[PDB]
Amino acid sequence: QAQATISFPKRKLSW
DNA sequence: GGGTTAGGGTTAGGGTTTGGG
Repeated sequence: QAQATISFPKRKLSW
């Protein structure tokens, strides 16, 4: 639950 | 525009992972 984010790989994220 | 992932797009919710705000 505390790790639901993650921030999927190169996908719009942190250009 | 901008923020975890962070930009765009219009739209306020959506959308690669995604909800607002």
